[PDB]
Amino acid sequence: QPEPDMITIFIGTWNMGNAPPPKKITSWFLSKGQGKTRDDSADYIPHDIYVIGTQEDPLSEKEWLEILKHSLQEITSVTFKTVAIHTLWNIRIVVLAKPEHENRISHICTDNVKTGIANTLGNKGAVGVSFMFNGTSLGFVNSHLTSGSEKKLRRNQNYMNILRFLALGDKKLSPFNITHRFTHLFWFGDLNYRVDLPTWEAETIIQKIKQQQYADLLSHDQLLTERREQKVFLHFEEEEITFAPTYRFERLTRDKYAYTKQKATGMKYNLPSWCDRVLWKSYPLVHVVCQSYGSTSDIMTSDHSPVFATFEAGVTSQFVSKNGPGTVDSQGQIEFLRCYATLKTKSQTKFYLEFHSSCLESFVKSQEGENEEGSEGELVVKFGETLPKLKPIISDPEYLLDQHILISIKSSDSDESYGEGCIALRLEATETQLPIYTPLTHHGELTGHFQGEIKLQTSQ
Ligand SMILES: O=C(Cc1ccc(Cl)cc1)Nc1ncccn1
Repeated sequence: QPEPDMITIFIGTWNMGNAPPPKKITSWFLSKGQGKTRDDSADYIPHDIYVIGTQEDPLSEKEWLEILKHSLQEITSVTFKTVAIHTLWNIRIVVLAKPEHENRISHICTDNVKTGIANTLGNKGAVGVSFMFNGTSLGFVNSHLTSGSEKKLRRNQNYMNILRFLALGDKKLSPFNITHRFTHLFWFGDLNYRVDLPTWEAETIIQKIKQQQYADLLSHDQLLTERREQKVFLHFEEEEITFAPTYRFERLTRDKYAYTKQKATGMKYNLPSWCDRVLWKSYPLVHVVCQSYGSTSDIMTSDHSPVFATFEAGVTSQFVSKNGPGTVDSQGQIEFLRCYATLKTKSQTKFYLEFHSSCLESFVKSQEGENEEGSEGELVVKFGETLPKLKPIISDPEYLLDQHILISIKSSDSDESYGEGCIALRLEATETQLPIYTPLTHHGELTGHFQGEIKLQTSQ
């Protein structure tokens, strides 16, 4: 039975509004309703992995697991295995996988982050799950960010705290946050970004939604505008939104948006908004294709509609050779020519590089680079031809060309990372000098970039 080179992943996000679900929720797992929906011809085909994020979830873990498993069994006639479940307050993540994947899944991690301080600590934050699927690392984050149209900057802060402090994936990757630890990272939830239009336009917005004319609403969506201005979710992707705003509905119908200020809303307006979202970030040149992104029409117990997204994702096998793992394969090497880092820092410490990859026995520290003054004020750290030669555990190009090198540039004075990035070994040629490039981030903010040339030697 051969190992897969692709899997499908279902991502769900639903703010349940503290109400139990209706008896049937299969439309969610089938990607049926509005938006980019799944073909009917696929309905009996199980996804490999289902990741369910809920917010304002009133159910016990046991109660929700029974509903989810019984739902999937009705659709697929498959009894899914529970990979992980983690709950912070009323924010929950469940990962389910086909039984054939049980002995492909390992290194399961869960964590949570509580956002805010005092007043604003006690119900918002994030839960997450990571694991290895054969040779591929997968991370999943369900966040419930700060509410309210006027609090976009609080949401951006919540985002930075979650990606700094959520402790998932390989702890040996110590310079790297969750935005660099995984081959594929999915981040979803009630992100709570709103359509930033005047209150007086509520009925006009509703009109536009009834016409299925979303363009003038999406151009004011705070998440799209904050992402375009590089304020949040830098280097994440989102599929085009082609479904109606998923908040705020009158319960037990979808015919009415309930936007007016009420004591129950703290006298705040809730103009129709795309609160409920799915984004992802995959390592460079790894296959990832969104095959659905939409909302259900028939699940009406909450003031939010459920959102679904599905993906084709590239995966690799757990490779063994005569040599690695447990030794190097002298027929493999990775060389770096004409390399330099450009950093936004006002500091003047010496800097060195760390190279981290599961194709290495352990991470590799470089010598210090040579600082020059850049012509526009920036710091340029020159490595030239001085970077060490990396010795992969396996030389077979079927393995090595699928790998990635994580780079941290660190202060010699403090050993703190000033920037993190990632280089793909999926090159156009071997034994050939080729340009490489990554942006550098720290705490998920842009801090610089790393560029130079690579020369990769494989067994072929
Ligand atoms: O339970 C797991 C991890 C796992 C892996 C795959 C899946 Cl589909 C579900 C769970 N390991 C384990 N095994 C025996 C005793 C204790 N822990």
